[PDB]
Amino acid sequence: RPRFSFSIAAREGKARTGTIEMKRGVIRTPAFMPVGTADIILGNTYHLMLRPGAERIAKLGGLHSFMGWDRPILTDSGGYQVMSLSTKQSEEGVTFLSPERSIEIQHLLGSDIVMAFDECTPYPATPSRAASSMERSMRWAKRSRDAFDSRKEQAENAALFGIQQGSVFENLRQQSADALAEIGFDGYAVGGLAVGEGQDEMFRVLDFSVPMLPDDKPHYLMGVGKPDDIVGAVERGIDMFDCVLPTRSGRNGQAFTWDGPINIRNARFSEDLKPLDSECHCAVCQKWSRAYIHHLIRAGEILGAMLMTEHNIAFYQQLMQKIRDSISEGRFSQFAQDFRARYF
Amino acid sequence: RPRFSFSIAAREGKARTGTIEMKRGVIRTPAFMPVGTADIILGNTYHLMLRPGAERIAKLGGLHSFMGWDRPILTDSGGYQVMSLSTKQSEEGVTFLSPERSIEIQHLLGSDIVMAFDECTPYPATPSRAASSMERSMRWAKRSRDAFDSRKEQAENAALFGIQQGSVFENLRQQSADALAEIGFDGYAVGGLAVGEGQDEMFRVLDFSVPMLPDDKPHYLMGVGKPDDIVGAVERGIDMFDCVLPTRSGRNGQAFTWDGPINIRNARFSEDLKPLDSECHCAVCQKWSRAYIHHLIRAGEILGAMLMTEHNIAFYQQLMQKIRDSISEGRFSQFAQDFRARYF
Ligand SMILES: Nc1nc2c(CCNCC3CCCCC3)c3[nH]c(NCCc4ccccc4)nc3cc2c(=O)[nH]1
Ligand SMILES: Nc1nc2c(CCNCC3CCCCC3)c3[nH]c(NCCc4ccccc4)nc3cc2c(=O)[nH]1
Ligand SMILES: [Zn+2]
Ligand SMILES: [Zn+2]
Repeated sequence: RPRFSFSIAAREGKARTGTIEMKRGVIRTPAFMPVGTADIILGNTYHLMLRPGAERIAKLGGLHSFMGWDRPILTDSGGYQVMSLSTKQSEEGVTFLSPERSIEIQHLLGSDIVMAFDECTPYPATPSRAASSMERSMRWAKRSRDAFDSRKEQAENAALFGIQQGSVFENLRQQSADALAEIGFDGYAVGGLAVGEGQDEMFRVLDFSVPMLPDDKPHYLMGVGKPDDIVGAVERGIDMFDCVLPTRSGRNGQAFTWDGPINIRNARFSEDLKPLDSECHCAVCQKWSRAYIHHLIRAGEILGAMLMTEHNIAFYQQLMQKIRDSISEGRFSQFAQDFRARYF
Repeated sequence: RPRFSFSIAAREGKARTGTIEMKRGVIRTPAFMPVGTADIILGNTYHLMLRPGAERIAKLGGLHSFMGWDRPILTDSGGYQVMSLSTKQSEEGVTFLSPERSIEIQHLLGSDIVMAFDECTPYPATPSRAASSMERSMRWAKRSRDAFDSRKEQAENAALFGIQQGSVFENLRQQSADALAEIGFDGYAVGGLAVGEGQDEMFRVLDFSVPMLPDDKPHYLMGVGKPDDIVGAVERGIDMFDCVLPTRSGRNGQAFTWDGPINIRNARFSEDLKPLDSECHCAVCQKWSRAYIHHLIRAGEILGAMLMTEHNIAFYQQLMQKIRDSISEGRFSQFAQDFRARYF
């Protein structure tokens, strides 16, 4: 396969479905990208750079070998997580990480899809602040680009995505898209959302923001989201998603179903013999009832949380497959409406 | 198959290997019986009788259906766990559970191998106290027997095991064996060990205690134990084991290997690319290194503990298979010696 190729096989309104081809494999879009601790998984740049360290992961053969995953891997650039989990900023980078070091770390980890090093602007932000932040991220984008291109193994085998900022402002989203397109990336992420703004506002921003990106490249919405977030985002032309929700939910007793999320610890499930979800083809739903998973989690059994997690991961992939088929078949708008009618 | 049949296919010194046949399946001996939350798994009588309650498990179709396990299930009688996790005693039973109620609960859960309701005498115990306790357990054994026989579905489809007490005293172990044999059970457990006495003392007690049980019935050593405990116990004529160690170890960072247990969190494993154990055929060892499992557990990832747990469960079953084959082949005493040389 090539280093990177994106082909759109079908469209419905703003929604698209197709494929990304890379040397380690094909990614069907729209795609959900789960954390690896699916066609592609997410590595944890921030964590790995601290434990065991990027150099050590390299010494150990790279993330593919480390995690026993030979398919594509995406890494974020780390600053999001530094700012929210670690901080002193400068034009150079963040002390607590610069574009160049971020790209180097992602190279050492060996990821296939590399994210430029950006600043996820805080919400809410004034126009001036949003602009200043966005402008810095675009200088950091060019630095990221240059750093990525300077490493031949990286430039020839991986792909680099640019990240749009601009907060909730249309003119800044536009300038950002402009700067990113001028530099040129393999793909474009919509950053700076899922920062506290709420779904209506996120959708409003996506309505004008996603058409500003190159149509012939994938669009990645970072950190999004609930099942209903994803459907609405795909309606607005997003192709790729990542979110910790399915795995965090699963650790905390929450399961996603076609009828909405459920809290399995609640006593109403203690004698419920139906599977987690009635339609779900996942292994968990093939074998065990809500009553047993309830039992395990209430008892503090690690098995219960693992079963919940597997189910949620599978639910998310089933959702994306249903989105892909419906777009392909020209019935995505009906699916969306049917989905929401039942989910809510 | 029949309700219950035990056949010994080969012997080596005191050690035996063979099979238990029951309606839900065959159990190869010597057998390790893991907790189900293998040819047979253990249900958790004490927990289940409290949550969701035995009657409710019955309403839900019995433990086989609840846990999605159609093979034999063993249940303990609950008093061990009441005394150590819950208490007022009487000849009637324990307030915090009597022989009759214990047997009823085990019936409601639908287990295939039912344990009589006994008292695991505390360690250390004086001869007088050990005797008084043992004598009560033997009256409770007869009550258990009668209760089990009174329920036709139980008496025709399940099996009942008697439990020897007597602490560390030979004469009391003998009287206990005598009373149990007089009542008559499908199998005989050696109770009242793994109570703080240490391996040398446990082996010393097994040396005289196991030959006192009927040779033509299975011998179950309750709550035992580490890999080296099991090998020594099989040397002394034990056929069945249960122990929380593999699952608790796995939750706490400890893995069993042919070279002894290891604490995977230790920094020495952070760059160790060997699997958990080099010989282990388990799925975990087929795919992931010590370095990654180290990483997961240090990060608090539930996946790491699940992988450790699966490995330990598999290690234990590999141990039992190696014990069975060597006894069958007449080389168990060499295996034992080779095992200990490397394990320690
Ligand atoms: N460069 C960059 N990253 C962002 C991220 C991280 C995406 N997930 C990375 C992934 C790497 C592996 C470890 C896990 C994270 C975001 N996450 C969110 N929302 C989360 C909101 C949320 C939703 C559910 C639960 C918690 C938080 N907004 C984000 C905006 C940006 C952004 O502008 N730039
Ligand atoms: N009737 C009865 N039960 C006993 C038990 C419970 C066996 N495991 C049940 C199983 C049911 C499902 C939940 C888990 C337990 C014992 N466990 C131990 N040693 C444990 C010593 C130990 C070893 C490693 C870790 C913790 C404790 N000695 C025991 C003696 C007796 C006894 O005389 N009578
Ligand atoms: Zn499922
Ligand atoms: Zn293994």
